[PDB]
Amino acid sequence: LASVIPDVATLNSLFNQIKNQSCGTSTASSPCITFRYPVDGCYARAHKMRQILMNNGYDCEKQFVYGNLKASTGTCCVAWSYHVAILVSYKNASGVTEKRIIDPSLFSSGPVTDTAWRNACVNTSCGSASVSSYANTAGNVYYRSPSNSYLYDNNLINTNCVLTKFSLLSGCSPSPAPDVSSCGF
Repeated sequence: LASVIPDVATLNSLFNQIKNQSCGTSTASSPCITFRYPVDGCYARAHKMRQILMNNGYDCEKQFVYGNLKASTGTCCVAWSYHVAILVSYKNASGVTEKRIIDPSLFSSGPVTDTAWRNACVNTSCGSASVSSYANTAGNVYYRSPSNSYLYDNNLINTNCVLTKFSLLSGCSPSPAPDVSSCGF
């Protein structure tokens, strides 16, 4: 694998694939990632995106940020007290290991600096927003807790389930996400 990218060229690719998973595509897995239903599902997909990364041959990381995370879709706004994305490492134009975000939950056009990412999360476009704190973790780490606890869903029982739940779900509603207790890694 590769925990670092040689050039953005590859980075854009990693995303190009993860994007191919976008719900609605004919090349998207199942359950695909519900991107058309931005509400809570942030980590779920993440775990997925990772699987897509492995395909290309690159290991990404996770990043959980806390605080007021607002956003605007033009049709509805969203607010999360904590977001989660995938911390990707790609060589800059100088050959330096930088960080990037491959979360289309904010930037579907392309990746963005872990910083700009958080911003998109704290998008005041809706109103108040700010990042209380942030941290990174292993890519495999399905979900992270504020207690310094990491999870791992190799069967994506909590992920694929989370999606399957919001399979028909679309838009910022229902928000927040419903009950997914039926799941269980």
